Amino acid sequence: AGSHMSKVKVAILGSGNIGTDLMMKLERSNILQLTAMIGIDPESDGLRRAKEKGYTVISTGIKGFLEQPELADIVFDATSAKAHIRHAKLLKEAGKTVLDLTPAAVGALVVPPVNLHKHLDEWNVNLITCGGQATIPIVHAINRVHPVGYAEIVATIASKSANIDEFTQTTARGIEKIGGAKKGKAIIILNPAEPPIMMRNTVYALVEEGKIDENAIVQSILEMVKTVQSYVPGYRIRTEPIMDGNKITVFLEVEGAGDYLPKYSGNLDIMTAAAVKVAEELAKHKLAAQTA
Repeated sequence: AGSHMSKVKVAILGSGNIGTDLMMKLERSNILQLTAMIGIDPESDGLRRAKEKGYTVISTGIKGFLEQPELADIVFDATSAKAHIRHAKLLKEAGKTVLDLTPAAVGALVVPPVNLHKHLDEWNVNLITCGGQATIPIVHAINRVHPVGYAEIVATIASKSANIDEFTQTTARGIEKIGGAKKGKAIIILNPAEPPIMMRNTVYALVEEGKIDENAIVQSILEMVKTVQSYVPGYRIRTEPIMDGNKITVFLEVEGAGDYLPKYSGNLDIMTAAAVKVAEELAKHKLAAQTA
């Protein structure tokens, strides 16, 4: 105790691997204060972990949290898309802000260095997909220098991390709407190689008409890579951006932080890292607005 900088209280709905990984990351936040983990099974292994770490645990689900709504202003939903529909309805009615880490995609799709600044007041934000969080920054880095007519991303993840079809479509539509590409295509590839590989992504972009300012595009991409690295330290470009005519190719690799998820699960880790980053920017916005 004493005097302190203001923080926003947050709670994690879900007690599985994603929820536990979020909890590890939230401990390092200086603007978010994690207070509680919410599950449905009092014997949950993730609730035990959270109890041990000093947090409030709730094993009576969303209703149990809504009985103690002062625990949190921002809730991370790390359960499932089917469960998120009711969670979203009830959390919005209780005036809480929610970060959806599921594919339910009820709220606004956000990538923090691209379009978060237009969504600081949303009730519900969704983090799209791992491939989206990894590559939409790059598509945008290019599109804001020179309009992109077509972008294809190829996400290769370790096998140990209609699923494929639905995720490629949401990624591809995210590449268009948030990345800015007129047409987008997404490929997800699962690689069984042992030891497990770090997640890799390839971004192909075809830019539209006009003279190409190569230095400007490359500096925009390198700047984006640094910006993402600030909340995903293992996010890196593998070689320089390749130019051939109006075609630009960027090679990425995404090593996970290894907080609770393994380092080779960078596709899952980027989701919790991007969620924490989004919640921090929402938190700073909320703190600046209050009593007003």
